[PDB]
Amino acid sequence: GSEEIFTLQVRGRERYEILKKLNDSLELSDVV
Amino acid sequence: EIFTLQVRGRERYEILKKLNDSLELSDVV
Amino acid sequence: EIFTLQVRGRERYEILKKLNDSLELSDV
Amino acid sequence: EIFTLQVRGRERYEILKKLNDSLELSDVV
Repeated sequence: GSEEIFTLQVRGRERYEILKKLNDSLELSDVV
Repeated sequence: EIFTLQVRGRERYEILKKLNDSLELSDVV
Repeated sequence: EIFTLQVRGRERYEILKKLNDSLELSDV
Repeated sequence: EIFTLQVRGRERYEILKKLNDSLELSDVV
C-alpha cells in the first residue's frame, strides 16, 4: 503493498493552505 | 506558524516537498 | 477565464502541468 | 525553453504563478 504516509512540515498558514489544496486535489484526481 | 501536512504516496510527497522547500527558500508565500 | 502561464524549463513545466491537470479534475 | 500552461480560473492561475515564481527563485545549485 500500500501507499505509505509521509508528513511535511509547513511554515505559514497561507503556504499550508496552498499545499493542502494541492494534496487534496491529487488525492481526488490521482494524477500523482 | 507551523503545520503538518500528511501525504499518501511517495511520488505525491516528493512533488509537495519540492514545492514546500522552494517556497521556504523563495519566500513567495 | 483562461490564463496563459509561461514556464521556463522542462522539469518545472512537468511539475506545474501535473498540478494543473489535477486541479482540472478535482474542480468539483 | 519556454513552455506555456493554459490555466482555467483566476484563483488556480494565481496559485500556479506563485509556485512558478518560487521555483524560478529557488532554482539554485
